[PDB]
Amino acid sequence: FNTNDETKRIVWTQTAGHCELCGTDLTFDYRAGKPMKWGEVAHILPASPDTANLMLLCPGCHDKIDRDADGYPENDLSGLHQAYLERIRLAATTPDGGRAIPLIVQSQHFQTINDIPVRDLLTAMSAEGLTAFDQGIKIAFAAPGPRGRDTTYWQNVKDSVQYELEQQLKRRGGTYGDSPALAVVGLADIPALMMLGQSIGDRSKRLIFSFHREHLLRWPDQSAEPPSFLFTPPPNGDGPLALVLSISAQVPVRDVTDALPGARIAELSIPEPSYAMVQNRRVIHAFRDALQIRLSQLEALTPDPIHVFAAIPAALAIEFGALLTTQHQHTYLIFDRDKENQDRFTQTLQLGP
Amino acid sequence: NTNDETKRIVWTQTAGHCELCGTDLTFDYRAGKPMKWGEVAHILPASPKGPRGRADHDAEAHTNDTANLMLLCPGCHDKIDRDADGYPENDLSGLHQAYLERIRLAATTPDGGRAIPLIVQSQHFQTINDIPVRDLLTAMSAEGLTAFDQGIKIAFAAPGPRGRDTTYWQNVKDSVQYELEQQLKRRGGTYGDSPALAVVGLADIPALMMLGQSIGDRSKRLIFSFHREHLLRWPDQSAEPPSFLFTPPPNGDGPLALVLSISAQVPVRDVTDALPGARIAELSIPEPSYAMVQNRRVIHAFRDALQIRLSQLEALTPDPIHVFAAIPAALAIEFGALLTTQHQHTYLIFDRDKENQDRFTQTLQLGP
Amino acid sequence: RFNTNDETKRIVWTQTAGHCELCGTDLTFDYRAGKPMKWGEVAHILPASPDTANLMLLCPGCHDKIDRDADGYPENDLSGLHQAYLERIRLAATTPDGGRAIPLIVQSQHFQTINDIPVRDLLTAMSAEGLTAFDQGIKIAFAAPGPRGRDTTYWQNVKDSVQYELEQQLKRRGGTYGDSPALAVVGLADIPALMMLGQSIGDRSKRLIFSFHREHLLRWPDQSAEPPSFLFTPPPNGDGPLALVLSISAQVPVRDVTDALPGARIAELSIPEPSYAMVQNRRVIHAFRDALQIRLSQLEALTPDPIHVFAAIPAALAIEFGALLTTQHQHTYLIFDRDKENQDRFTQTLQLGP
Amino acid sequence: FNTNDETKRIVWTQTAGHCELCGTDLTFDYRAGKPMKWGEVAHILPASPKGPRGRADHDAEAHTNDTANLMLLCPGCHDKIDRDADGYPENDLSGLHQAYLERIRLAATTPDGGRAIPLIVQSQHFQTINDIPVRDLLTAMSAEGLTAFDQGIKIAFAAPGPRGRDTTYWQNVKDSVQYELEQQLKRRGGTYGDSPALAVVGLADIPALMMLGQSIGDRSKRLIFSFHREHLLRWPDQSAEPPSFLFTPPPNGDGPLALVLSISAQVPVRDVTDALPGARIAELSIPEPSYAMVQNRRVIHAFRDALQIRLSQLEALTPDPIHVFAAIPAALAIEFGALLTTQHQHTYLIFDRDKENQDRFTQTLQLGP
Ligand SMILES: Nc1ncnc2c1ncn2[C@@H]1O[C@@H]2COP(=O)(O)O[C@@H]3[C@H](O)[C@@H](COP(=O)(O)O[C@H]2[C@H]1O)O[C@H]3n1cnc2c(N)ncnc21
Ligand SMILES: Nc1ncnc2c1ncn2[C@@H]1O[C@@H]2COP(=O)(O)O[C@@H]3[C@H](O)[C@@H](COP(=O)(O)O[C@H]2[C@H]1O)O[C@H]3n1cnc2c(N)ncnc21
Ligand SMILES: Nc1ncnc2c1ncn2[C@@H]1O[C@@H]2COP(=O)(O)O[C@@H]3[C@H](O)[C@@H](COP(=O)(O)O[C@H]2[C@H]1O)O[C@H]3n1cnc2c(N)ncnc21
Ligand SMILES: Nc1ncnc2c1ncn2[C@@H]1O[C@@H]2COP(=O)(O)O[C@@H]3[C@H](O)[C@@H](COP(=O)(O)O[C@H]2[C@H]1O)O[C@H]3n1cnc2c(N)ncnc21
Ligand SMILES: [Mg+2]
Ligand SMILES: [Mg+2]
Ligand SMILES: [Mg+2]
Ligand SMILES: [Mg+2]
Ligand SMILES: [Zn+2]
Ligand SMILES: [Zn+2]
Ligand SMILES: [Zn+2]
Ligand SMILES: [Zn+2]
Repeated sequence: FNTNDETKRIVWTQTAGHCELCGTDLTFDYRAGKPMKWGEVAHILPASPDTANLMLLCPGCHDKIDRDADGYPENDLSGLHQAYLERIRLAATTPDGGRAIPLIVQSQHFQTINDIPVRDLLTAMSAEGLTAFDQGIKIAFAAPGPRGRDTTYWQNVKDSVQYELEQQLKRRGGTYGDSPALAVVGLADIPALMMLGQSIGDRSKRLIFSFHREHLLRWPDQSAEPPSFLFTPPPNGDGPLALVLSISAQVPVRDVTDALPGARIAELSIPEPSYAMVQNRRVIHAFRDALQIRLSQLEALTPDPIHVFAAIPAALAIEFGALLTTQHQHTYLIFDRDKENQDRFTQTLQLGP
Repeated sequence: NTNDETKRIVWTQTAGHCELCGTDLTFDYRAGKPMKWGEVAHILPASPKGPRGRADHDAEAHTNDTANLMLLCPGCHDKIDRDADGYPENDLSGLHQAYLERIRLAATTPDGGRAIPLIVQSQHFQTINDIPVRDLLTAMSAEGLTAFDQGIKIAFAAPGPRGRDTTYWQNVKDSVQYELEQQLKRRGGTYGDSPALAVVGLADIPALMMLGQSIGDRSKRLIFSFHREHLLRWPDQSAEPPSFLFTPPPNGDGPLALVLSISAQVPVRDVTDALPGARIAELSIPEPSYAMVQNRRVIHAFRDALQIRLSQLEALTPDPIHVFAAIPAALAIEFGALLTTQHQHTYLIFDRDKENQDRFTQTLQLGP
Repeated sequence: RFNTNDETKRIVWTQTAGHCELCGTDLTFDYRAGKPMKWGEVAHILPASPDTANLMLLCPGCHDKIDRDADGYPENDLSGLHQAYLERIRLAATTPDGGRAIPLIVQSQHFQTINDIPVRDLLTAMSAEGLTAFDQGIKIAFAAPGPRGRDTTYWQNVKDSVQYELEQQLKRRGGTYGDSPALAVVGLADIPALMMLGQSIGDRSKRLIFSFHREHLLRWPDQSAEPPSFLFTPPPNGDGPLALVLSISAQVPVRDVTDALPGARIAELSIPEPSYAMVQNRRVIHAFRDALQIRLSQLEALTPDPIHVFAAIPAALAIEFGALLTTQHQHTYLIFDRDKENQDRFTQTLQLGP
Repeated sequence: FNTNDETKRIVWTQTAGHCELCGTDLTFDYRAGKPMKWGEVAHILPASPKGPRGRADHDAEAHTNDTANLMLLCPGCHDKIDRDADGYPENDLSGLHQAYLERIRLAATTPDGGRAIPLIVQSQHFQTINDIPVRDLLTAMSAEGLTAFDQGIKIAFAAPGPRGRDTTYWQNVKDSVQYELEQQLKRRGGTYGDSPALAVVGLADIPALMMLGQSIGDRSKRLIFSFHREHLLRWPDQSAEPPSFLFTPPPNGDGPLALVLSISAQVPVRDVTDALPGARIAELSIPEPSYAMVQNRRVIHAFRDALQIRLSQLEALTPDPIHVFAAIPAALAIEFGALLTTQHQHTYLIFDRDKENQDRFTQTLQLGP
């Protein structure tokens, strides 16, 4: 059946220029430098024996359809037609699935030495299709009190973070009323970054970003493969179980045994420990995958706490904390270098029952 | 000056939506008139004085080069041209190419019928837990599945001040056995008399097992999976499923326990601590991992491994089977779906009790 | 005096809408008087504390009273009133996004055939009121009754079908605060079916009824019009079945009521001049509900027995009638409608309540 | 026939730099983070009689700098109104234009009445959607000079399960009010301070609104708001005088004491004695019970004053609990509850309509000291 040139344009657009029965790109001639004969390379016909009910078919598939004198089909195709348009519509609207909340969490120290502006995260976000729609959240961990970073302090940190987060996640939108994605970067001490991960978890639409010394908030290399994560099991024994992460750098054994005498060391590392190893986000996912496989191995060995000494990039420390948010909880005692005690590893954070 | 033919192509290959915000540029939904209110924007400008303009660029080349032309809404167009540094050529080119490819994939995906989208999530975690609706619909579409609406999304009430107490599990049961059945009954007709069910869950393990039991009679059940790295996308369609190793239970008269060590190794100490004298049968994989649900074949291999073992274990004793599971959420659903009718023993589901220092304690009873 | 970048002047002037943050005076008076603006003379930018989001816009009078330092920075801290001032402007400027809405047209098979309502007609009327759809409008028709007629199962399926569609109202949240969108609904069907539409949507959400008007289509005939008095005659004391007659679009002949409900004790709500055209604006619908609910409370106090409804009311009022009867409290209402295959005699077609 | 730069700068100032038709912020690009003026000054009536909304009798020369003829629009809204002149007629646009400008002025001229925590509490026990928009509460607050550091707390009760409003249901209600709400107010603690004000609107089970008010009644500077079928969160009529609150006292005797509240509607006394045999009935009513009677906050305060007096009177008349049978608007249920925090410590048993028992009154929550 015949159509005007205006209807042709509408049907061609709503189908993205593919045959609805076979999927062939009917703009091929244009791609091969030739002139586009819209009327020749495609036929339009009703889906059932309004531009919404008109299909775009290639000549081949069209000739296979039984039609009556007026060009209408004999068999109903509205099912496959509406389903086709729905698939195109879902792909065409995909950018509105990038609504996102910018979150920059820094210690008061790095907020001074190395402040991360919102513009820098928004540019990295924008490049990945994540679209902020309001002011980015920028917050700094509470300056500790007289009792130090004890339980009440860390519980307040978590309440604070989860409060600001939950208020922004109310900003539902897009095609389906989904909460926005969380785009989070962290630049603080390793225990605080772990509590940031305790706060956000890993069971929502959330994308970690990484502050890189060279490339800043842009990913150094999207193509890089993640390094292999090498595991050294602990020696048999009775001493305290110590998990050593040598990722940014090699942790000296002496520093661990000094802080934790008798420690039996289990170690996760990479071939060349380096500060620049977070080449892309897959590296962070690969780290968590390897870590969790080994944490399960270690937890099957002992019901006793695991003492963590970590030289890890900031992004990895967040994912670590986020990993340990299942219902199941094993006790993890996190150690960090006390800059006021000759950089001695001292216990700073407890996670678990 | 882009010619008329190329502008049409741009409108065609983008399906008439803005490539940066996804809004529909073929229609004004406020007042209801079909209208083309989008703009064919140049990434590299015609003249070198424009935004992203550079000296080494033959402008006569890319004036009709669709790789350099984006369909944008007027607002997104104005924004990129007023902040060239914020929207560099390379970022716009990637976004431009990623957008066009998503439309190609959808146009070339063969039709696979209709299905009701069903998301089931809990609030028993100490963090947000929220499965995006778009990501389920997108996973469905990648397999040719569509729906007449965005589907059903059930969020369990959160634990009250007493943790996961009797009230809580009563709310869970009502959510799965009443609320869900109501939501599906309201779709009856629109989808027909026996519609396919595209289900994904991230909730308490015993709740997901109950969910699988209640939907296990339904044919055309397509389980999807939330994955920490890939969200609802299958991590690797070509991945080979892991082998499932079964340790049969020792002989005796103690209580029979089925331990599933898939996401992690369940410490045997925790099982006997909760069920002294337990005769432990175990299903496990060589490298227990949260990441293991690489594709639906993995899920199907899990149920095939376990269909048989449930029959063997049930043919040993008449008493209840105590379940201790560290398993991914999709396999918790699949496990419950085996209890629907294939296996009508009584199964007592233990779970980690945060009120008891992570000890295993009994929760739901799944009987016939 | 704080030195202004000339461009920071336009940022601050814009974010405050050109009023003094202390006295509320509109500082664009000279432009209103046909003269050129002196943006640096009619107002003094001043940081709120002793980025451009921390700069207030005072007038000269208020600026002096704010004892400044040499360069301008104030003495007392006005950071709270400033941020509260900006919050109030942002609330008002973003108010158009409070109009996000779902269009819903609901018709019977018959009226969809003789008097179809296209989405375009509802959308234009919504737009005039600041209600803006963001997706295709819902347009549905009540299913045709099966062999059992319109029995309880039929009507529950009507309700399920409507409330399934309304899941868009619940879920497609958006805007500045994540609110569910408004529902904009118009119905044109038999009165029993329209009452079930009202039963489905309720009256406890942001929801705006529209009315199809013979002359004015979906546009309101007269926004100024005063709602009519809803006149009420109580029923005669007695034991007969209590009948509520609504003579709004037309006078309902009492003989048709008693013919169908022998011994009917008639209570009547009407207007002085029953008219098809009486729905002149939305306030008329609200006024009808208010008067209706006052009288239903009176009638339910008179008797525990069911109330038999014989309504001659515009379609929009029938929706609101059904929406009113969605509290936890339920009294039994038996809705009667004229059956064409029985000489247009009133016949019981719907039961609401326990 | 071009608009000059001064007029455009006024248009930008008038509107606070937002699109008058969709409310998007036109002074900033939140995606990439750069301040930028990405808005347009759109003419309602065009200079040429052939343009969109063009009229032959329009003096184009005398309106190109008429700000009543100019709207600040985002680029998309401007494109749409010029391609569908029939869908966006001048009357419609002028009306929306003036409405937009007025709300700006009101905000700019409203005095600072301080800060308050927005609190919305709604149930799901109705057979319809039940949803109080956050924007409407925030706009009610702003109209009285109240702002908030964020959009506040919104609590939605779990819906009833297959057995109706049973023991599990009322336990969930108790957890929502006494635990979930309390946890969120604490967590908010810090942004607001020690003793912040609560701007509260409720639309939930009568017994749950009463529990709510009792729970929050300690807190000073509570600002009650009301959801209204016609006016939503707007007050129907600030000038309306409160109605008379008629009270009839109970008869003497040893039977259980019942307080019937006929405000929203007349509570039939036959239903009270059906549920509570031998009831001695006291009734507080208004001359014309109506769902719409909450015309302004003074109506709410007059109900509170009247009821305070009668609770004192009734509490000196029975040793057993006072049984409440209430057909009252949601805001008055909250204020009733707030009288039970400390001023009235007798035990109150709240009855409510039971849709599983054919609309009979049934006992629900017990409220006490
Ligand atoms: N033997 C050993 N040798 C070297 N380091 C060792 C160690 N034993 C322990 N460590 C500690 O392991 C962490 C590795 O350093 P990193 O940079 O890879 O990751 C850090 C970390 O995640 C967090 C807190 O920093 P810090 O407290 O210095 O902890 C350091 C370091 O002291 O912030 C990250 N971070 C700091 N500054 C950054 C910057 N400029 N850019 C990007 N990320 C930056
Ligand atoms: N000794 C032991 N060691 C480790 N775990 C042990 C254990 N003994 C029991 N367990 C339990 O095994 C489950 C493993 O986690 P999982 O992710 O593989 O599977 C979960 C599960 O299917 C369901 C409920 O979660 P939870 O109650 O935390 O159960 C946990 C844990 O408590 O949701 C899944 N789920 C959680 N978070 C998810 C996320 N972010 N993305 C995708 N799915 C996610
Ligand atoms: N002379 C008379 N004496 C006594 N009772 C008379 C009567 N004449 C009509 N009645 C009865 O009074 C009900 C109200 O009539 P109405 O038109 O004011 O409202 C109707 C109603 O709400 C619903 C179903 O229509 P119907 O079944 O005819 O109901 C009539 C009829 O039972 O649709 C509305 N509706 C119909 N057509 C419409 C249109 N074209 N435009 C807008 N709304 C239209
Ligand atoms: N004989 C009798 N006759 C009439 N009612 C009777 C009765 N015996 C008891 N009652 C009860 O008196 C309350 C009157 O209704 P109301 O609106 O005046 O007050 C309600 C109430 O405060 C709370 C819970 O509602 P509900 O449980 O339905 O209680 C109803 C009703 O069952 O929410 C308010 N509320 C409901 N819907 C609302 C809306 N749409 N807009 C604004 N507020 C709304
Ligand atoms: Mg351009
Ligand atoms: Mg334009
Ligand atoms: Mg432009
Ligand atoms: Mg214009
Ligand atoms: Zn084909
Ligand atoms: Zn756009
Ligand atoms: Zn002033
Ligand atoms: Zn706009």
